[PDB]
Amino acid sequence: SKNILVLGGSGALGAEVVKFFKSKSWNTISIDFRENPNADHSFTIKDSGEEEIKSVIEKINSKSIKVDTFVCAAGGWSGGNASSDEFLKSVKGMIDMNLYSAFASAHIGAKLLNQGGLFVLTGASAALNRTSGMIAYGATKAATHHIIKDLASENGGLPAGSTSLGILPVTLDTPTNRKYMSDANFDDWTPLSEVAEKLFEWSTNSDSRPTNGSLVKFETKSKVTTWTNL
Amino acid sequence: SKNILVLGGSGALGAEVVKFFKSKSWNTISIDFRENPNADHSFTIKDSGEEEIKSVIEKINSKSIKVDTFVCAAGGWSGGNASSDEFLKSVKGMIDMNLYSAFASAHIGAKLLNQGGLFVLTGASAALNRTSGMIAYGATKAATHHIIKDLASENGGLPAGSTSLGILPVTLDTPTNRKYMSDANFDDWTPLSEVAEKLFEWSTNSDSRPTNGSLVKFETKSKVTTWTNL
Ligand SMILES: NC(=O)c1ccc[n+]([C@@H]2O[C@H](COP(=O)([O-])OP(=O)(O)OC[C@H]3O[C@@H](n4cnc5c(N)ncnc54)[C@H](O)[C@@H]3O)[C@@H](O)[C@H]2O)c1
Ligand SMILES: NC(=O)c1ccc[n+]([C@@H]2O[C@H](COP(=O)([O-])OP(=O)(O)OC[C@H]3O[C@@H](n4cnc5c(N)ncnc54)[C@H](O)[C@@H]3O)[C@@H](O)[C@H]2O)c1
Repeated sequence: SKNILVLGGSGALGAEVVKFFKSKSWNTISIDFRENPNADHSFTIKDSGEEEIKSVIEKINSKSIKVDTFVCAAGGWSGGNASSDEFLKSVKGMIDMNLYSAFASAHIGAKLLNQGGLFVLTGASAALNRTSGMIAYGATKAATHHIIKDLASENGGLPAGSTSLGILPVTLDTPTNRKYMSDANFDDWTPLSEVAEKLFEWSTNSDSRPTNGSLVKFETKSKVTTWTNL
Repeated sequence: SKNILVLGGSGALGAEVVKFFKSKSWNTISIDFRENPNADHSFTIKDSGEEEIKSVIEKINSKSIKVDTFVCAAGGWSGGNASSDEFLKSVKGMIDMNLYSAFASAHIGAKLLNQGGLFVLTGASAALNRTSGMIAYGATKAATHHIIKDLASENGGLPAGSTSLGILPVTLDTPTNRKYMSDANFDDWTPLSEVAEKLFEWSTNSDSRPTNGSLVKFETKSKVTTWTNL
C-alpha cells in the first residue's frame, strides 16, 4: 500500500496529483497553507520556515508512514524586471513561494522518503533561458533546478536508490491561467491530469524514470504533450 | 568625480574595494549592516527587505548621486546537505545573506546606475557545478548567476549601455577562508586587492570589459591569477 506526499497539495496541480493517486488507491498526503479535504491525510503549515517544517515532519513520523513518491507542486508567479514598481515585492513572494518550498522539499525528502523512492520538484522551462520580465521568478526557479540536480548526488541527503527529478512546465491548464490569459490557445497548455499521469508512470514503474537529476521539460502543442529530458 | 557604490561595503572584500577605489580618487559609498567609516558615504540597513532597500535608495537619491560602478560584495557561506542537522538554518542564512542582497542590487542598480555603468555581483565558481555538501549556498549562488544574466538584457531594467558581470572566485583570501581552510597554501588564494584592481580596470577602460552577462571565474595558483570569462 504505497504512499505519496504532495507539498502544495491544495493548489491546482497539487490537488490534481492528489485526486489522481487516490483514484489509483495510493494513500495521499498533502501539505499546504490551506486544507485539502480530499486527501487521506492533510496538513496545514503557517510558513515554509524551519519550525513549521520540523513540526510537520514530526506529525507524519507519528503516523509511522514513509513515502514512496514525493512531489512539490508548491510555487507561484509574479512579474517584473529590476526597475519595475512591483520588483521588490515580487522578490519576497517568489522566494517564499518557490525557493523556501523547494528547500523544505529537500528536507522532507531526506527524512520521509523511502529507499528507492521518487522525489520530484516542479521547476519552470522559462527559467532555462533569460527571464528579464520576471527576474525573481526566473532566479528562484533556476535555484529549484540547481537543488534537483544536487539531490541526485550520492551525498545529497536523499536515501539510497531514490531518483531526484525536475518537471518543467512551459504552461499548465489552470482556471487561473484561463482567467488571466483568456486570449490564449488553451490547446497549447498541459492538462493537469497528464502531469499526474506521468507522475504515476514514474511512481509505479522504476524502469520508466529518466536518469537521476534530469530536468524534464514538457510542452503541449495542439493537445499533444512532449516530454524532453534535459 | 566618479562614484562607486558597494553593497556589503563593510565585509572583507567590500572594504578592500572601497579602500582601493578611494586611493584612485573615486568617491566611495557603502551599504552594509554596520558602517564603513573609511568610505566617503556609509549607510546602514536593518535588513535586506523591501522597505529598507527603498529607504537607502531614497536616501542616496535625495542626495543627488548616481553611480558609475556598483559592486555587491555582500553574502555569506554555510554548509550542509539535505539531511544534516544544520540544513534548515543554512537555508534561511543563505537566502538572507546571498539571495536577498543580489535581488537588492538589481533594484539599486536600476535606480542609481549611470548610463554606461558597471554592475557587478559576486557569484561562486563552485555553483557552476554540483554543490551537494552545501546545497543552500550552491542554489542561492545559482540564482545570483541567473540574475546577472537577466540584468545583461536590455529589458532587464538597468540603464542603457551598462554591463552586468558576475565575479566567481575559486578562493579569495578572506578571514572566512582563513578560518575554514587554514591548512591551505595561501599563495593559491586571490588577494582581495587583485579583485579591486580588476574592478577598477573594468570601471575605467570600458574596452577591457567582458561580454555583457559573463560569469567571470578567477583562480590563483602560486600567486599568478587567471581570469576566465564564461
Ligand atoms: N501554472 C502554470 O502555468 C505553471 C508554469 C510553470 C511552472 N509552474 C509551477 O507549477 C507549480 C504549481 O502550479 P499551480 O498552477 O498548481 O499553482 P497554484 O498557485 O494553483 O498552487 C500552488 C500552491 O502552493 C502553495 N504554496 C506557495 N508557497 C508555498 C510554500 N512556501 N510552502 C508550501 N506551499 C506553498 C500555495 O498556497 C498554493 O496552494 C508551481 O511550482 C508553479 O511555479 C506553473
Ligand atoms: N572565496 C570563495 O570560495 C568564494 C566563492 C564565491 C563567493 N564568495 C563570496 O565572497 C563574498 C564576500 O566575502 P567576504 O569574505 O568579504 O565576507 P564577509 O562576511 O567579510 O562580508 C560580507 C558582508 O556582507 C554583509 N551582508 C550580508 N548580507 C547582506 C545583505 N543581505 N545586504 C547587505 N549586506 C549584507 C555582511 O554584513 C558583511 O559585511 C560573499 O558574496 C561570499 O558569498 C567567496
